[PDB]
Amino acid sequence: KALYDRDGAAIGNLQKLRFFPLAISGGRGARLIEENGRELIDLSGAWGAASLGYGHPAIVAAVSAAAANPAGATILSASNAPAVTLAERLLASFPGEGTHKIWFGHSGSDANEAAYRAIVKATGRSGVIAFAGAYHGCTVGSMAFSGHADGLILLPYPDPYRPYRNDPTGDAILTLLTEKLAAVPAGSIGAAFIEPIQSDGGLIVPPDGFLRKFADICRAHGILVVCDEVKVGLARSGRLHCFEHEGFVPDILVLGKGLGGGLPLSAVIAPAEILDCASAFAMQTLHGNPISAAAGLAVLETIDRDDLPAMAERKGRLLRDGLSELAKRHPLIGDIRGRGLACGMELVCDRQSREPARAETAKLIYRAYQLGLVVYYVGMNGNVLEFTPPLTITETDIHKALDLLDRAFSELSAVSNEEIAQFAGW
Amino acid sequence: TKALYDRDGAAIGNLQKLRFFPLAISGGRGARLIEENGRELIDLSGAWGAASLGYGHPAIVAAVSAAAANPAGATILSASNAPAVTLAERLLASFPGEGTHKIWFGHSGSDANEAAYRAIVKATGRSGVIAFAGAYHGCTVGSMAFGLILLPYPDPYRPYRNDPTGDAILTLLTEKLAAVPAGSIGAAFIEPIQSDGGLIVPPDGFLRKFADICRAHGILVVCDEVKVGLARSGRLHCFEHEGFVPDILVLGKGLGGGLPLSAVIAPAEILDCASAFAMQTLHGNPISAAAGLAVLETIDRDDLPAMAERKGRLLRDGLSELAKRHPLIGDIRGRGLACGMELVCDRQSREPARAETAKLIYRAYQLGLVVYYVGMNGNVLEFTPPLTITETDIHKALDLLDRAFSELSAVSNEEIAQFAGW
Ligand SMILES: *Cc1c(COP(=O)(O)O)cnc(C)c1O
Ligand SMILES: *Cc1c(COP(=O)(O)O)cnc(C)c1O
Ligand SMILES: O=C1CCCCCN1
Ligand SMILES: O=C1CCCCCN1
Repeated sequence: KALYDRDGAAIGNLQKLRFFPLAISGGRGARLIEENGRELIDLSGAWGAASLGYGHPAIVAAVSAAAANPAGATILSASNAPAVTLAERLLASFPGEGTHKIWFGHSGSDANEAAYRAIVKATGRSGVIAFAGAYHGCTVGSMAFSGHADGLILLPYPDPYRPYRNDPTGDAILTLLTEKLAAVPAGSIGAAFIEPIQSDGGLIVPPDGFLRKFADICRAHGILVVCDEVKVGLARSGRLHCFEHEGFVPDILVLGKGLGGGLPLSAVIAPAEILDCASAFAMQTLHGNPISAAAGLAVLETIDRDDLPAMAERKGRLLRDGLSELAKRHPLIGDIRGRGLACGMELVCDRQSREPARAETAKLIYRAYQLGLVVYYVGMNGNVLEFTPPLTITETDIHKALDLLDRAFSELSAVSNEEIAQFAGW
Repeated sequence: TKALYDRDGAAIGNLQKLRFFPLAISGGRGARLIEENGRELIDLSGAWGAASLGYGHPAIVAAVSAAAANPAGATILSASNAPAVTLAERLLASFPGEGTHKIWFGHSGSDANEAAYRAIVKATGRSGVIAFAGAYHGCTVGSMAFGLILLPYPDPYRPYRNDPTGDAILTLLTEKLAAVPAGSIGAAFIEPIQSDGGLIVPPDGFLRKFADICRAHGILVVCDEVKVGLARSGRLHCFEHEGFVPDILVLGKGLGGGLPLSAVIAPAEILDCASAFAMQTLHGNPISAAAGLAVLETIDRDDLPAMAERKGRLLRDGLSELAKRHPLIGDIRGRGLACGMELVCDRQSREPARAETAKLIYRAYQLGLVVYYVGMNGNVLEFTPPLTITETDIHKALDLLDRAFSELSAVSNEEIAQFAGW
């Protein structure tokens, strides 16, 4: 009878990543509306896909006009204007050069896979560098180089809070890179996949200067540098593109989630020679469909019009300030990290040992949900709270979210172990 | 203010291009695409079958606008949402079905087929697969994976081992199964009309028989209806023409009526075997879901399978008259508004007329008609228009098609060469 019960009866568990019985019938701004009418503040923004929140007027206007008069449904066998305009608008925002082209997909998973397959096709080099704990996607293609393909080389992420080999600079990781590359035929690696802030590892910001150095090693060895900005892309970091923080430019940019503002849309920006090496090669019927592309353009126009990078920078300091405020009261909070409106809070059993508090995290978000706050956890040990709110979230929503979060830290023990065991999580 | 098609060449890479002619679209209304210059073309492609309701259908506009205005979140991964749930129930209500099956939502047929295969392997441990030569299950690593028993599709127009019944294919199947351990094959993937093969309807009874053999061996029958499902065949589900019910149904293309939306209908045990297993962030998103609902609602409301059956016969009847005037036409085939026309150099030899097929669609494009070719040989014109296409739209496209056949020589080899196509 209830919506959550019906979901359990109609929809298989295969795609479920449930942390609590959240059941939604509506949305407005940064709020989700449960079946009964209860309002929750969404600090997850659907893992960041709701870039402009819910029922944003520019999304509404864009998608309504597109549905009323659609330019076909595909970029495969026809050129259509909404996609071409979006392709140029994405091209404009990327420097460079360039000589760069767009590939459109439905998701970050299909875009990382396309990027990979295009590289191997264009160059003949199938080897891949990727980072341990990396999330590039859940398709057979994009999982092949995600964290736990042949010629896959996995490196530790430069994690300040848990430095590899207890070297805080990351120099040991670059040294490992170097040892790994010479154990392998010269010119055999075609690509290096990089998250500028590592999402699934625990929203990890790498040590300053590391990515630039890593890219320089890559460029010196013929290896194309692929920046996977699905989670942290497009203004979320407080800059239009997250690599703008790291003093390097990737050869390839992968975009997703927030790009569609609520509709399935991803994109690969890659040199022309990579995307033109084949035709009819990586394709799905509704790729570059006009409704998705229209929304994508409404996201970009709104980013520019509202200076959303500047907003995300502002609202992110406000959010991190408040979280530090909570640390001063709650011993579980070991680490606050992030850029713009991509923030992570690591919870630990002891601030010195920095041992992961998995059970408390699960109870926390469950309680948070009961109080009216949607937040999910992420990370290797399930101990990292992830904050990726709509970029249009108001300061008033953030204050309210902080009060509810404070309340959820205090009221955590209320959650029984059997309530938590109802929900498999990751 | 360059040409739209030229702007396309400069911004968008070749990787996903399946281009046969310089079609550049700025609008759509019903079964008509509107090019940049304001010429309306009758769409016989319906975007490879995705535009099931055509362009600007009121039901899609109303549902999409309302969904955009008040979205129940953006995902089904981490929240339950009402539109996704309502649509899941509706799809299960359309299948038999009750309490045995569940729904998994995707973006596309490729991911839906990939999810079905991964779920089966995970649930049953049986990784072995049966599939048909020339099959199209999608264009991702996961969906092009299909260890493998490959069979010829039973094509009445091109029999296997000199057996038009198709019974030699059932015999080969029996041999391959006997040759490999019992319980090593988990799944059989079938198109009930083979799309990439060139819209081939198999001989009567073959698939029913094929399904028996599979169940006899503990093998799940997966019916891939991404192209040909949802009212398109003259029934809601194409397997209803075939006298069997599959264990798993894959749906896509027309399902979103223009948005990306796919679905797997599978036994609960297959879909409940693991969690956080096969998932992408925008899966089950409410804007696609609402669009799926509008499609299912319109199918029932404007009796679209019956309309497809009517308009299909009228289309194929018209093409048989073209065959009386144009010797190129060798076989007209299909169910409902999913039709194929195989073009041959001799009707007895059945030798494929590839070169002439390319010119035909290029020519037809110039005339105001959107239509494409498929098949291993590049000689089968696919007809998959909006289920909404009008009786007037059909007659009008038949005249243009007639005119296209008469004017093939007007299109040169150098014009054909400018477009890479397949
Ligand atoms: C979410 C994500 C993906 C995959 O996108 P989907 O839409 O879930 O397929 C890939 N890479 C990163 C870094 C992501 O965050
Ligand atoms: C189109 C199609 C697919 C794949 O759908 P995409 O959206 O192109 O990935 C799979 N099977 C059949 C029969 C199809 O027609
Ligand atoms: O059937 C088709 C044509 C091939 C490209 C993918 C869309 N679907
Ligand atoms: O980072 C995430 C969580 C895993 C499910 C896909 C959405 N993105």
